[PDB]
Amino acid sequence: SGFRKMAFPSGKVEGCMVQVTCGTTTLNGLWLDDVVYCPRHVICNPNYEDLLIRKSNHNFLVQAGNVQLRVIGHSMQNCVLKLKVDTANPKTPKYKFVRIQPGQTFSVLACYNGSPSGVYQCAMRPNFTIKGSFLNGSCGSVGFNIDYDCVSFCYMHHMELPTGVHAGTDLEGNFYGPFVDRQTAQAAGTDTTITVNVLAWLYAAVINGDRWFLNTTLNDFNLVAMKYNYEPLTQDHVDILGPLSAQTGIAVLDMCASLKELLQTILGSALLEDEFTPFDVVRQCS
Amino acid sequence: SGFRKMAFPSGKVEGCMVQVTCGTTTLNGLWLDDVVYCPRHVICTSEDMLNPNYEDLLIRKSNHNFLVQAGNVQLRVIGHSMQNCVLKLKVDTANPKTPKYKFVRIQPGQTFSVLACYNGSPSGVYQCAMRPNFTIKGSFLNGSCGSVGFNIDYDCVSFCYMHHMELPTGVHAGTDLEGNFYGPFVDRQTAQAAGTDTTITVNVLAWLYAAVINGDRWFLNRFTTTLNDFNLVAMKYNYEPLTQDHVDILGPLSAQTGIAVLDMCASLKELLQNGMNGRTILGSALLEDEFTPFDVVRQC
Ligand SMILES: CC(=O)N1CCNC(=O)[C@H]1CC(=O)Nc1cccc(Cl)c1
Ligand SMILES: CC(=O)N1CCNC(=O)[C@H]1CC(=O)Nc1cccc(Cl)c1
Repeated sequence: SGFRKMAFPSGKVEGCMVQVTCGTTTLNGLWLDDVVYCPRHVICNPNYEDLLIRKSNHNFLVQAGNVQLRVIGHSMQNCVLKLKVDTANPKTPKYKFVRIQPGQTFSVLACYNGSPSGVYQCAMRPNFTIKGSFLNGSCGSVGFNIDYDCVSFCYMHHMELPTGVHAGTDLEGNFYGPFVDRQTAQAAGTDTTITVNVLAWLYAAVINGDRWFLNTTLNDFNLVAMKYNYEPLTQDHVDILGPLSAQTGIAVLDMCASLKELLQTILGSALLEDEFTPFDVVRQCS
Repeated sequence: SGFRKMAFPSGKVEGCMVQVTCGTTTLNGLWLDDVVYCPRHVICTSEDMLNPNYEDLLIRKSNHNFLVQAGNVQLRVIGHSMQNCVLKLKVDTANPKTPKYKFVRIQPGQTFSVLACYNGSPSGVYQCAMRPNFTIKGSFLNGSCGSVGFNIDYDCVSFCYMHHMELPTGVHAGTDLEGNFYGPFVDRQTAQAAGTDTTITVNVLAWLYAAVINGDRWFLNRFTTTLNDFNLVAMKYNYEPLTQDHVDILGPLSAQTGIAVLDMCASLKELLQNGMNGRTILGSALLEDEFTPFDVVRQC
Protein backbone atom coordinates (compact mmCIF):
# COMPACT_ATOMS: atom_id res chain seq x y z
CA SER A 1 0.00 0.00 0.00
CA GLY A 2 0.89 3.70 -0.07
CA PHE A 3 1.42 6.29 -2.77
CA ARG A 4 4.33 8.67 -3.25
CA LYS A 5 5.82 11.14 -5.71
CA MET A 6 8.33 8.46 -6.64
CA ALA A 7 11.25 9.14 -8.98
CA PHE A 8 13.20 6.73 -11.13
CA PRO A 9 16.45 5.41 -9.62
CA SER A 10 19.09 7.86 -10.71
CA GLY A 11 22.34 5.88 -10.87
CA LYS A 12 22.38 5.59 -14.66
CA VAL A 13 22.17 9.38 -15.02
CA GLU A 14 24.50 10.22 -12.11
CA GLY A 15 27.28 8.49 -14.05
CA CYS A 16 26.76 10.99 -16.90
CA MET A 17 26.94 14.31 -15.03
CA VAL A 18 29.98 16.55 -15.49
CA GLN A 19 30.92 20.14 -14.74
CA VAL A 20 31.25 22.59 -17.65
CA THR A 21 32.98 25.96 -17.27
CA CYS A 22 33.34 28.71 -19.88
CA GLY A 23 34.67 32.05 -18.70
CA THR A 24 32.85 33.03 -15.51
CA THR A 25 29.92 30.61 -15.97
CA THR A 26 29.89 27.13 -14.45
CA LEU A 27 26.96 24.75 -14.93
CA ASN A 28 26.18 21.08 -15.52
CA GLY A 29 26.74 18.93 -18.57
CA LEU A 30 25.52 15.52 -19.70
CA TRP A 31 28.34 13.24 -20.87
CA LEU A 32 27.19 10.50 -23.27
CA ASP A 33 29.48 8.68 -25.71
CA ASP A 34 32.21 11.26 -26.53
CA VAL A 35 29.90 14.32 -26.38
CA VAL A 36 29.00 16.62 -23.47
CA TYR A 37 25.64 18.41 -23.75
CA CYS A 38 24.98 21.67 -21.90
CA PRO A 39 22.98 24.88 -22.37
CA ARG A 40 24.41 27.17 -25.00
CA HIS A 41 24.15 30.14 -22.65
CA VAL A 42 27.36 28.89 -20.98
CA ILE A 43 29.20 31.07 -23.53
CA CYS A 44 27.33 34.31 -22.77
CA ASN A 45 20.36 40.06 -26.32
CA PRO A 46 23.15 37.72 -27.43
CA ASN A 47 24.41 36.58 -30.84
CA TYR A 48 25.25 32.93 -30.22
CA GLU A 49 26.98 32.35 -33.57
CA ASP A 50 29.48 35.15 -32.98
CA LEU A 51 29.94 34.12 -29.34
CA LEU A 52 30.74 30.52 -30.26
CA ILE A 53 32.90 31.47 -33.26
CA ARG A 54 35.33 33.33 -30.98
CA LYS A 55 35.61 30.37 -28.58
CA SER A 56 38.43 27.85 -28.84
CA ASN A 57 38.29 24.32 -27.46
CA HIS A 58 40.50 25.16 -24.47
CA ASN A 59 37.93 27.82 -23.44
CA PHE A 60 35.67 24.94 -22.30
CA LEU A 61 36.76 23.22 -19.09
CA VAL A 62 34.90 19.93 -18.64
CA GLN A 63 35.58 18.45 -15.20
CA ALA A 64 34.41 14.84 -14.85
CA GLY A 65 34.79 14.25 -11.13
CA ASN A 66 38.53 14.45 -10.55
CA VAL A 67 39.42 14.08 -14.25
CA GLN A 68 39.46 16.97 -16.71
CA LEU A 69 38.19 16.05 -20.17
CA ARG A 70 39.91 17.41 -23.27
CA VAL A 71 37.53 19.25 -25.59
CA ILE A 72 38.49 18.44 -29.20
CA GLY A 73 35.54 20.12 -30.94
CA HIS A 74 32.51 22.30 -30.24
CA SER A 75 29.21 22.55 -32.10
CA MET A 76 25.66 23.72 -31.43
CA GLN A 77 22.21 22.24 -32.02
CA ASN A 78 19.36 24.70 -31.45
CA CYS A 79 19.82 25.89 -27.83
CA VAL A 80 22.32 23.19 -26.73
CA LEU A 81 26.12 23.28 -26.94
CA LYS A 82 27.73 20.00 -28.04
CA LEU A 83 31.30 19.54 -26.78
CA LYS A 84 33.25 16.67 -28.35
CA VAL A 85 35.81 15.23 -25.93
CA ASP A 86 38.79 12.94 -26.33
CA THR A 87 37.24 10.06 -24.32
CA ALA A 88 33.86 8.34 -24.44
CA ASN A 89 31.99 7.95 -21.17
CA PRO A 90 32.46 4.31 -20.08
CA LYS A 91 29.29 4.72 -17.98
CA THR A 92 27.01 5.71 -20.87
CA PRO A 93 23.65 3.96 -20.43
CA LYS A 94 21.48 2.71 -23.21
CA TYR A 95 19.75 5.96 -24.01
CA LYS A 96 17.64 7.92 -26.47
CA PHE A 97 16.61 11.55 -26.75
CA VAL A 98 12.83 12.00 -26.57
CA ARG A 99 10.44 14.94 -26.46
CA ILE A 100 7.44 14.78 -24.15
CA GLN A 101 3.92 16.22 -24.14
CA PRO A 102 2.37 18.45 -21.49
CA GLY A 103 0.80 16.18 -18.88
CA GLN A 104 3.63 13.64 -19.08
CA THR A 105 6.00 13.14 -16.15
CA PHE A 106 9.73 12.64 -15.75
CA SER A 107 12.38 12.51 -13.04
CA VAL A 108 14.86 15.35 -12.50
CA LEU A 109 18.37 14.80 -11.15
CA ALA A 110 19.29 18.18 -9.68
CA CYS A 111 23.06 18.63 -9.86
CA TYR A 112 25.27 21.53 -8.80
CA ASN A 113 28.49 22.15 -10.75
CA GLY A 114 28.63 18.52 -11.85
CA SER A 115 27.68 16.81 -8.58
CA PRO A 116 24.22 15.22 -8.15
CA SER A 117 22.47 16.52 -5.03
CA GLY A 118 18.87 15.30 -5.24
CA VAL A 119 16.26 13.63 -7.42
CA TYR A 120 12.55 14.41 -7.76
CA GLN A 121 9.50 13.81 -9.95
CA CYS A 122 7.97 16.52 -12.15
CA ALA A 123 5.23 17.01 -14.71
CA MET A 124 5.38 19.07 -17.87
CA ARG A 125 2.69 21.66 -17.18
CA PRO A 126 0.14 22.54 -19.88
CA ASN A 127 1.91 25.92 -20.13
CA PHE A 128 5.21 24.04 -20.74
CA THR A 129 6.85 25.05 -17.47
CA ILE A 130 7.86 22.68 -14.69
CA LYS A 131 7.33 23.40 -10.99
CA GLY A 132 10.76 22.16 -10.00
CA SER A 133 13.41 23.07 -7.45
CA PHE A 134 16.61 24.60 -8.83
CA LEU A 135 19.17 26.87 -7.16
CA ASN A 136 22.09 28.73 -8.72
CA GLY A 137 24.48 26.38 -10.50
CA SER A 138 21.74 23.88 -11.37
CA CYS A 139 21.56 24.88 -15.04
CA GLY A 140 22.11 21.81 -17.19
CA SER A 141 20.43 19.34 -14.85
CA VAL A 142 18.49 16.79 -16.88
CA GLY A 143 15.08 15.16 -16.76
CA PHE A 144 14.50 11.58 -17.83
CA ASN A 145 12.44 8.41 -17.67
CA ILE A 146 13.77 4.85 -17.51
CA ASP A 147 12.15 1.98 -19.42
CA TYR A 148 13.75 -1.48 -19.32
CA ASP A 149 17.21 -0.02 -18.56
CA CYS A 150 16.97 2.51 -21.42
CA VAL A 151 17.18 6.13 -20.26
CA SER A 152 14.92 8.44 -22.28
CA PHE A 153 16.31 11.95 -21.75
CA CYS A 154 13.53 14.51 -22.25
CA TYR A 155 14.61 17.72 -20.52
CA MET A 156 17.60 19.96 -19.84
CA HIS A 157 17.22 22.89 -17.45
CA HIS A 158 18.07 26.39 -18.68
CA MET A 159 16.42 29.08 -16.57
CA GLU A 160 13.93 30.18 -13.91
CA LEU A 161 10.93 32.37 -14.73
CA PRO A 162 9.95 35.29 -12.45
CA THR A 163 7.05 33.28 -10.99
CA GLY A 164 9.44 30.71 -9.50
CA VAL A 165 8.81 28.08 -12.18
CA HIS A 166 11.33 26.68 -14.62
CA ALA A 167 11.94 26.50 -18.36
CA GLY A 168 14.19 24.37 -20.52
CA THR A 169 14.67 22.34 -23.68
CA ASP A 170 14.72 18.77 -24.87
CA LEU A 171 18.12 17.19 -25.47
CA GLU A 172 18.00 18.35 -29.11
CA GLY A 173 17.93 21.96 -27.89
CA ASN A 174 14.28 22.77 -28.66
CA PHE A 175 12.51 24.79 -25.97
CA TYR A 176 9.40 23.63 -24.16
CA GLY A 177 7.07 26.61 -24.27
CA PRO A 178 7.34 30.08 -25.77
CA PHE A 179 10.68 30.87 -24.14
CA VAL A 180 14.09 32.04 -25.33
CA ASP A 181 17.54 31.74 -23.73
CA ARG A 182 17.84 35.45 -23.03
CA GLN A 183 17.69 37.04 -19.58
CA THR A 184 14.74 39.21 -20.57
CA ALA A 185 11.08 39.95 -19.84
CA GLN A 186 9.59 36.47 -19.96
CA ALA A 187 6.64 34.99 -18.10
CA ALA A 188 4.63 31.79 -17.94
CA GLY A 189 1.18 31.77 -19.48
CA THR A 190 -1.98 30.90 -17.61
CA ASP A 191 -1.64 27.33 -16.39
CA THR A 192 -4.39 24.70 -16.37
CA THR A 193 -5.04 21.46 -14.49
CA ILE A 194 -4.36 18.05 -16.06
CA THR A 195 -7.73 16.29 -15.95
CA VAL A 196 -6.59 12.78 -16.90
CA ASN A 197 -3.92 12.83 -14.18
CA VAL A 198 -6.41 13.89 -11.50
CA LEU A 199 -8.66 11.01 -12.56
CA ALA A 200 -5.78 8.51 -12.52
CA TRP A 201 -4.87 9.81 -9.06
CA LEU A 202 -8.45 9.31 -7.85
CA TYR A 203 -8.16 5.73 -9.16
CA ALA A 204 -5.01 5.34 -7.05
CA ALA A 205 -7.03 6.57 -4.06
CA VAL A 206 -9.67 3.83 -4.32
CA ILE A 207 -6.94 1.23 -4.85
CA ASN A 208 -5.40 2.44 -1.57
CA GLY A 209 -8.67 2.66 0.36
CA ASP A 210 -10.00 6.22 -0.07
CA ARG A 211 -13.52 5.93 -1.48
CA TRP A 212 -15.53 8.68 0.25
CA PHE A 213 -15.67 10.78 -2.96
CA LEU A 214 -17.34 8.09 -5.09
CA ASN A 215 -20.81 8.77 -6.47
CA THR A 216 -22.25 11.73 -16.05
CA THR A 217 -21.40 12.14 -19.73
CA LEU A 218 -18.14 13.27 -21.30
CA ASN A 219 -19.88 16.35 -22.71
CA ASP A 220 -21.34 17.55 -19.40
CA PHE A 221 -18.09 16.83 -17.54
CA ASN A 222 -16.17 18.97 -20.02
CA LEU A 223 -18.69 21.80 -19.63
CA VAL A 224 -17.87 22.06 -15.92
CA ALA A 225 -14.16 21.32 -16.49
CA MET A 226 -13.75 24.40 -18.69
CA LYS A 227 -15.13 26.62 -15.91
CA TYR A 228 -12.77 25.10 -13.31
CA ASN A 229 -9.72 25.57 -15.61
CA TYR A 230 -9.37 21.86 -16.43
CA GLU A 231 -8.15 20.52 -19.75
CA PRO A 232 -10.90 18.94 -21.88
CA LEU A 233 -11.07 15.18 -21.40
CA THR A 234 -10.68 13.32 -24.70
CA GLN A 235 -11.74 9.80 -25.62
CA ASP A 236 -8.02 9.01 -25.89
CA HIS A 237 -7.78 9.87 -22.18
CA VAL A 238 -10.90 7.82 -21.41
CA ASP A 239 -9.45 4.78 -23.19
CA ILE A 240 -6.11 5.30 -21.43
CA LEU A 241 -7.85 5.18 -18.04
CA GLY A 242 -9.40 1.85 -19.05
CA PRO A 243 -6.91 -0.35 -17.18
CA LEU A 244 -7.65 1.57 -13.96
CA SER A 245 -11.39 1.13 -14.41
CA ALA A 246 -10.62 -2.55 -15.01
CA GLN A 247 -8.60 -2.88 -11.80
CA THR A 248 -10.93 -0.82 -9.59
CA GLY A 249 -14.31 -1.66 -11.12
CA ILE A 250 -15.22 2.00 -11.69
CA ALA A 251 -16.16 3.35 -15.12
CA VAL A 252 -14.26 6.41 -16.33
CA LEU A 253 -17.44 8.51 -16.47
CA ASP A 254 -18.29 7.44 -12.92
CA MET A 255 -14.89 8.76 -11.80
CA CYS A 256 -15.59 11.92 -13.82
CA ALA A 257 -18.90 12.34 -11.99
CA SER A 258 -17.03 12.05 -8.69
CA LEU A 259 -14.52 14.67 -9.85
CA LYS A 260 -17.39 16.98 -10.80
CA GLU A 261 -18.77 16.71 -7.26
CA LEU A 262 -15.31 17.45 -5.82
CA LEU A 263 -15.02 20.58 -7.97
CA GLN A 264 -18.56 21.50 -6.91
CA THR A 265 -8.24 14.66 2.11
CA ILE A 266 -7.40 12.11 -0.58
CA LEU A 267 -4.08 10.23 -0.59
CA GLY A 268 -2.80 12.69 2.01
CA SER A 269 -3.50 15.95 0.17
CA ALA A 270 -6.17 18.65 0.36
CA LEU A 271 -5.57 19.47 -3.32
CA LEU A 272 -6.44 17.39 -6.37
CA GLU A 273 -2.97 16.28 -7.45
CA ASP A 274 -2.39 16.11 -11.21
CA GLU A 275 1.28 15.07 -11.53
CA PHE A 276 0.60 11.31 -11.73
CA THR A 277 -0.05 9.83 -15.15
CA PRO A 278 -2.28 6.75 -15.52
CA PHE A 279 0.99 4.93 -16.18
CA ASP A 280 2.55 6.17 -12.92
CA VAL A 281 -0.48 5.00 -10.92
CA VAL A 282 -0.29 1.51 -12.43
CA ARG A 283 3.49 1.19 -12.05
CA GLN A 284 3.20 2.09 -8.35
CA CYS A 285 -0.18 0.46 -7.59
CA SER A 286 0.50 -2.62 -9.81
CA SER B 1 13.58 28.72 -6.16
CA GLY B 2 10.86 26.09 -5.81
CA PHE B 3 10.58 23.35 -3.20
CA ARG B 4 10.05 19.59 -3.58
CA LYS B 5 10.21 16.42 -1.48
CA MET B 6 13.62 15.74 -2.98
CA ALA B 7 15.35 12.40 -2.37
CA PHE B 8 19.06 11.71 -2.36
CA PRO B 9 20.65 10.38 -5.57
CA SER B 10 20.29 6.62 -5.35
CA GLY B 11 23.14 5.25 -7.47
CA LYS B 12 25.38 4.49 -4.49
CA VAL B 13 22.59 2.33 -3.03
CA GLU B 14 21.41 0.79 -6.32
CA GLY B 15 24.83 -0.83 -6.62
CA CYS B 16 24.25 -2.63 -3.31
CA MET B 17 20.83 -4.18 -4.00
CA VAL B 18 20.62 -7.96 -4.34
CA GLN B 19 17.98 -10.69 -4.27
CA VAL B 20 17.77 -13.16 -1.38
CA THR B 21 15.75 -16.38 -1.59
CA CYS B 22 15.16 -19.01 1.10
CA GLY B 23 12.73 -21.79 0.27
CA THR B 24 10.10 -20.05 -1.84
CA THR B 25 10.35 -16.71 0.01
CA THR B 26 12.13 -13.98 -1.96
CA LEU B 27 13.00 -10.47 -0.78
CA ASN B 28 15.73 -7.88 -1.20
CA GLY B 29 19.12 -7.64 0.46
CA LEU B 30 21.82 -5.05 1.07
CA TRP B 31 25.28 -6.12 -0.11
CA LEU B 32 28.16 -4.22 1.53
CA ASP B 33 31.72 -5.60 1.63
CA ASP B 34 31.27 -9.42 1.87
CA VAL B 35 27.96 -9.34 3.80
CA VAL B 36 24.36 -9.36 2.56
CA TYR B 37 21.84 -7.96 5.06
CA CYS B 38 18.14 -8.80 4.87
CA PRO B 39 15.12 -9.25 7.16
CA ARG B 40 15.33 -12.49 9.09
CA HIS B 41 11.74 -13.43 8.25
CA VAL B 42 13.04 -14.63 4.86
CA ILE B 43 13.56 -17.96 6.67
CA CYS B 44 9.89 -18.22 7.67
CA THR B 45 7.45 -20.66 6.06
CA SER B 46 3.67 -20.44 5.71
CA GLU B 47 3.33 -22.41 8.95
CA ASP B 48 5.17 -19.95 11.23
CA MET B 49 4.15 -16.45 10.22
CA LEU B 50 2.42 -16.02 13.58
CA ASN B 51 4.86 -17.37 16.20
CA PRO B 52 8.16 -18.24 14.47
CA ASN B 53 11.13 -19.25 16.61
CA TYR B 54 13.94 -17.68 14.61
CA GLU B 55 16.76 -19.35 16.55
CA ASP B 56 15.20 -22.75 15.83
CA LEU B 57 14.47 -21.92 12.18
CA LEU B 58 18.04 -20.77 11.53
CA ILE B 59 19.96 -23.67 13.09
CA ARG B 60 18.13 -25.91 10.59
CA LYS B 61 19.64 -23.96 7.66
CA SER B 62 22.77 -24.56 5.62
CA ASN B 63 24.60 -21.87 3.68
CA HIS B 64 23.42 -23.54 0.46
CA ASN B 65 19.80 -23.01 1.56
CA PHE B 66 20.29 -19.27 0.91
CA LEU B 67 20.17 -18.30 -2.77
CA VAL B 68 21.64 -14.80 -3.23
CA GLN B 69 21.79 -13.09 -6.62
CA ALA B 70 23.35 -9.79 -7.74
CA GLY B 71 21.74 -9.29 -11.13
CA ASN B 72 22.77 -12.31 -13.18
CA VAL B 73 25.42 -13.47 -10.66
CA GLN B 74 24.79 -16.03 -7.94
CA LEU B 75 26.86 -15.19 -4.87
CA ARG B 76 28.22 -18.04 -2.76
CA VAL B 77 27.10 -17.93 0.88
CA ILE B 78 29.96 -19.08 3.13
CA GLY B 79 28.39 -18.33 6.52
CA HIS B 80 25.29 -16.97 8.21
CA SER B 81 24.35 -15.41 11.53
CA MET B 82 21.59 -13.32 13.07
CA GLN B 83 21.65 -9.90 14.75
CA ASN B 84 18.26 -9.09 16.27
CA CYS B 85 15.80 -8.99 13.34
CA VAL B 86 18.39 -8.80 10.52
CA LEU B 87 19.96 -11.85 8.87
CA LYS B 88 23.63 -11.49 7.90
CA LEU B 89 24.80 -13.70 5.03
CA LYS B 90 28.56 -13.85 4.51
CA VAL B 91 29.51 -14.37 0.86
CA ASP B 92 32.68 -15.35 -0.95
CA THR B 93 32.82 -12.08 -2.94
CA ALA B 94 32.95 -8.52 -1.61
CA ASN B 95 30.80 -5.97 -3.42
CA PRO B 96 33.11 -4.03 -5.78
CA LYS B 97 30.55 -1.20 -5.70
CA THR B 98 30.56 -0.79 -1.91
CA PRO B 99 30.19 2.92 -1.12
CA LYS B 100 31.56 4.48 1.99
CA TYR B 101 28.84 3.82 4.52
CA LYS B 102 27.63 4.02 8.10
CA PHE B 103 24.83 2.29 9.96
CA VAL B 104 22.82 4.85 11.94
CA ARG B 105 19.61 4.92 13.95
CA ILE B 106 17.45 7.98 13.36
CA GLN B 107 15.12 9.82 15.70
CA PRO B 108 11.43 10.44 15.00
CA GLY B 109 10.98 13.52 12.85
CA GLN B 110 14.14 12.78 10.85
CA THR B 111 13.93 12.22 7.11
CA PHE B 112 15.60 9.75 4.78
CA SER B 113 15.30 8.47 1.22
CA VAL B 114 13.84 5.06 0.37
CA LEU B 115 15.03 2.99 -2.59
CA ALA B 116 12.10 0.71 -3.40
CA CYS B 117 13.33 -2.61 -4.80
CA TYR B 118 11.67 -5.80 -6.02
CA ASN B 119 13.66 -8.99 -6.66
CA GLY B 120 16.87 -7.04 -6.14
CA SER B 121 15.84 -4.59 -8.88
CA PRO B 122 15.35 -0.92 -7.86
CA SER B 123 12.08 0.52 -9.17
CA GLY B 124 11.93 3.98 -7.59
CA VAL B 125 13.18 6.37 -4.93
CA TYR B 126 11.20 8.67 -2.63
CA GLN B 127 11.48 10.73 0.54
CA CYS B 128 10.17 9.65 3.95
CA ALA B 129 9.98 10.92 7.51
CA MET B 130 10.04 8.78 10.63
CA ARG B 131 6.68 9.42 12.26
CA PRO B 132 6.45 10.11 16.01
CA ASN B 133 4.73 6.71 16.34
CA PHE B 134 7.80 5.08 14.70
CA THR B 135 6.22 4.13 11.39
CA ILE B 136 6.74 5.56 7.92
CA LYS B 137 4.09 6.39 5.33
CA GLY B 138 5.83 4.67 2.44
CA SER B 139 4.89 3.05 -0.86
CA PHE B 140 5.61 -0.69 -0.71
CA LEU B 141 4.04 -3.59 -2.61
CA ASN B 142 4.54 -7.31 -2.03
CA GLY B 143 8.15 -8.28 -2.61
CA SER B 144 9.47 -4.96 -1.28
CA CYS B 145 10.75 -6.33 2.05
CA GLY B 146 14.45 -5.58 2.42
CA SER B 147 14.32 -2.18 0.72
CA VAL B 148 16.45 0.31 2.62
CA GLY B 149 16.38 3.96 3.63
CA PHE B 150 19.41 6.22 3.72
CA ASN B 151 20.98 9.67 3.70
CA ILE B 152 24.23 10.80 2.05
CA ASP B 153 26.67 13.00 3.96
CA TYR B 154 29.01 13.67 1.02
CA ASP B 155 30.13 10.37 -0.46
CA CYS B 156 29.15 8.32 2.62
CA VAL B 157 25.77 6.57 2.70
CA SER B 158 24.15 6.43 6.13
CA PHE B 159 21.77 3.46 6.16
CA CYS B 160 19.02 4.04 8.71
CA TYR B 161 16.14 1.79 7.64
CA MET B 162 15.27 -1.66 6.31
CA HIS B 163 11.65 -2.53 5.55
CA HIS B 164 9.99 -5.54 7.19
CA MET B 165 6.21 -5.25 7.22
CA GLU B 166 3.01 -3.30 6.58
CA LEU B 167 0.61 -2.54 9.45
CA PRO B 168 -3.20 -2.86 9.12
CA THR B 169 -3.54 0.94 8.83
CA GLY B 170 -1.41 1.09 5.67
CA VAL B 171 1.72 2.50 7.32
CA HIS B 172 5.04 0.67 7.32
CA ALA B 173 7.41 -0.63 9.97
CA GLY B 174 11.00 -1.75 9.90
CA THR B 175 14.38 -1.77 11.61
CA ASP B 176 17.71 -0.03 11.60
CA LEU B 177 20.61 -2.01 10.16
CA GLU B 178 21.37 -3.46 13.60
CA GLY B 179 18.03 -5.27 13.29
CA ASN B 180 16.29 -3.27 16.02
CA PHE B 181 12.75 -2.22 15.17
CA TYR B 182 11.71 1.40 15.13
CA GLY B 183 8.94 1.39 17.71
CA PRO B 184 7.20 -1.38 19.69
CA PHE B 185 7.03 -3.78 16.76
CA VAL B 186 8.06 -7.41 16.29
CA ASP B 187 8.56 -9.47 13.14
CA ARG B 188 5.46 -11.58 13.73
CA GLN B 189 2.19 -11.42 11.80
CA THR B 190 -0.06 -11.25 14.85
CA ALA B 191 -2.29 -8.23 15.29
CA GLN B 192 -0.15 -5.11 15.69
CA ALA B 193 -1.15 -1.47 15.24
CA ALA B 194 0.66 1.84 15.43
CA GLY B 195 0.05 4.20 18.32
CA THR B 196 -1.62 7.55 17.83
CA ASP B 197 0.43 9.58 15.37
CA THR B 198 1.07 13.29 15.78
CA THR B 199 2.24 16.15 13.57
CA ILE B 200 5.97 16.91 13.62
CA THR B 201 5.90 20.48 14.94
CA VAL B 202 9.55 21.43 14.40
CA ASN B 203 9.26 20.36 10.75
CA VAL B 204 6.15 22.47 10.10
CA LEU B 205 8.01 25.46 11.56
CA ALA B 206 11.07 24.74 9.40
CA TRP B 207 8.77 24.55 6.37
CA LEU B 208 7.13 27.88 7.23
CA TYR B 209 10.65 29.34 7.28
CA ALA B 210 11.24 27.83 3.83
CA ALA B 211 8.09 29.60 2.63
CA VAL B 212 9.43 32.91 3.93
CA ILE B 213 12.81 32.29 2.29
CA ASN B 214 11.05 31.76 -1.06
CA GLY B 215 9.12 35.02 -0.72
CA ASP B 216 5.84 34.37 1.13
CA ARG B 217 4.99 36.22 4.36
CA TRP B 218 1.19 36.35 4.21
CA PHE B 219 0.82 33.89 7.11
CA LEU B 220 2.85 35.95 9.61
CA ASN B 221 1.28 38.18 12.24
CA ARG B 222 2.23 40.79 14.84
CA PHE B 223 1.93 38.39 17.78
CA THR B 224 4.43 36.35 19.77
CA THR B 225 3.92 33.49 22.22
CA THR B 226 5.54 31.74 25.14
CA LEU B 227 6.82 28.24 24.50
CA ASN B 228 4.30 26.73 26.92
CA ASP B 229 1.31 28.69 25.60
CA PHE B 230 2.34 27.53 22.12
CA ASN B 231 2.45 23.89 23.20
CA LEU B 232 -0.85 24.19 25.08
CA VAL B 233 -2.51 25.33 21.83
CA ALA B 234 -0.63 23.19 19.29
CA MET B 235 -1.28 19.97 21.24
CA LYS B 236 -5.03 20.57 20.87
CA TYR B 237 -4.43 20.25 17.11
CA ASN B 238 -2.54 16.96 17.84
CA TYR B 239 0.91 18.45 17.31
CA GLU B 240 4.06 17.08 18.88
CA PRO B 241 5.37 19.21 21.77
CA LEU B 242 7.99 21.74 20.74
CA THR B 243 11.12 21.49 22.90
CA GLN B 244 13.90 23.99 23.52
CA ASP B 245 16.11 21.60 21.56
CA HIS B 246 13.76 22.20 18.61
CA VAL B 247 13.87 25.96 19.24
CA ASP B 248 17.68 25.82 19.21
CA ILE B 249 17.63 23.83 15.97
CA LEU B 250 15.50 26.44 14.18
CA GLY B 251 18.08 29.09 15.13
CA PRO B 252 19.83 29.28 11.75
CA LEU B 253 16.51 29.67 9.92
CA SER B 254 15.43 32.35 12.40
CA ALA B 255 18.70 34.25 11.93
CA GLN B 256 18.47 33.90 8.15
CA THR B 257 14.96 35.39 8.01
CA GLY B 258 15.01 37.68 11.05
CA ILE B 259 11.91 35.94 12.46
CA ALA B 260 12.21 34.66 16.03
CA VAL B 261 11.22 31.03 16.50
CA LEU B 262 8.43 31.93 18.93
CA ASP B 263 7.18 34.58 16.49
CA MET B 264 6.97 31.84 13.86
CA CYS B 265 5.25 29.72 16.52
CA ALA B 266 2.68 32.51 16.91
CA SER B 267 2.10 32.34 13.15
CA LEU B 268 1.60 28.57 13.33
CA LYS B 269 -0.97 29.01 16.10
CA GLU B 270 -2.94 31.35 13.83
CA LEU B 271 -2.63 29.04 10.81
CA LEU B 272 -4.01 26.19 12.93
CA GLN B 273 -6.77 28.57 14.02
CA ASN B 274 -7.69 29.99 10.61
CA GLY B 275 -6.66 27.60 7.82
CA MET B 276 -5.27 28.54 4.43
CA ASN B 277 -8.28 30.64 3.32
CA GLY B 278 -7.88 29.38 -0.25
CA ARG B 279 -4.12 30.04 -0.32
CA THR B 280 -1.18 27.65 -0.48
CA ILE B 281 2.23 27.51 1.17
CA LEU B 282 5.01 26.10 -1.05
CA GLY B 283 2.33 24.49 -3.20
CA SER B 284 0.38 22.69 -0.45
CA ALA B 285 -2.95 23.44 1.23
CA LEU B 286 -1.82 21.44 4.28
CA LEU B 287 0.87 22.18 6.86
CA GLU B 288 3.70 19.88 5.75
CA ASP B 289 5.88 18.18 8.38
CA GLU B 290 8.27 15.97 6.37
CA PHE B 291 10.97 18.64 5.94
CA THR B 292 13.55 18.98 8.70
CA PRO B 293 15.35 22.25 9.48
CA PHE B 294 18.38 20.59 7.86
CA ASP B 295 16.40 19.70 4.72
CA VAL B 296 15.18 23.30 4.40
CA VAL B 297 18.70 24.73 4.64
CA ARG B 298 20.07 22.21 2.12
CA GLN B 299 17.33 22.82 -0.45
CA CYS B 300 17.18 26.59 0.15
C1 LIG C 1 22.86 28.19 -13.88
C2 LIG C 1 24.09 28.96 -13.49
O1 LIG C 1 25.01 28.39 -12.92
N1 LIG C 1 24.13 30.28 -13.78
C3 LIG C 1 25.23 31.20 -13.43
C4 LIG C 1 24.77 32.20 -12.40
N2 LIG C 1 23.46 32.71 -12.79
C5 LIG C 1 22.65 32.25 -13.73
O2 LIG C 1 21.60 32.83 -14.03
C6 LIG C 1 23.03 30.98 -14.46
C7 LIG C 1 23.44 31.32 -15.89
C8 LIG C 1 22.31 31.76 -16.78
O3 LIG C 1 21.14 31.53 -16.47
N3 LIG C 1 22.68 32.40 -17.90
C9 LIG C 1 21.90 32.90 -18.96
C10 LIG C 1 22.52 33.65 -19.95
C11 LIG C 1 21.78 34.14 -21.01
C12 LIG C 1 20.43 33.91 -21.10
C13 LIG C 1 19.82 33.17 -20.11
CL1 LIG C 1 18.11 32.86 -20.20
C14 LIG C 1 20.53 32.65 -19.04
C1 LIG D 1 8.22 -8.77 1.71
C2 LIG D 1 8.39 -9.98 0.84
O1 LIG D 1 9.09 -9.93 -0.16
N1 LIG D 1 7.73 -11.12 1.19
C3 LIG D 1 7.94 -12.42 0.53
C4 LIG D 1 6.64 -12.91 -0.06
N2 LIG D 1 5.60 -12.79 0.95
C5 LIG D 1 5.66 -12.14 2.10
O2 LIG D 1 4.76 -12.23 2.95
C6 LIG D 1 6.83 -11.22 2.35
C7 LIG D 1 7.59 -11.69 3.59
C8 LIG D 1 6.89 -11.38 4.89
O3 LIG D 1 6.33 -10.30 5.07
N3 LIG D 1 6.92 -12.38 5.80
C9 LIG D 1 6.78 -12.31 7.20
C10 LIG D 1 6.86 -13.48 7.94
C11 LIG D 1 6.74 -13.45 9.31
C12 LIG D 1 6.54 -12.26 9.97
C13 LIG D 1 6.48 -11.10 9.24
CL1 LIG D 1 6.23 -9.58 10.06
C14 LIG D 1 6.60 -11.10 7.86
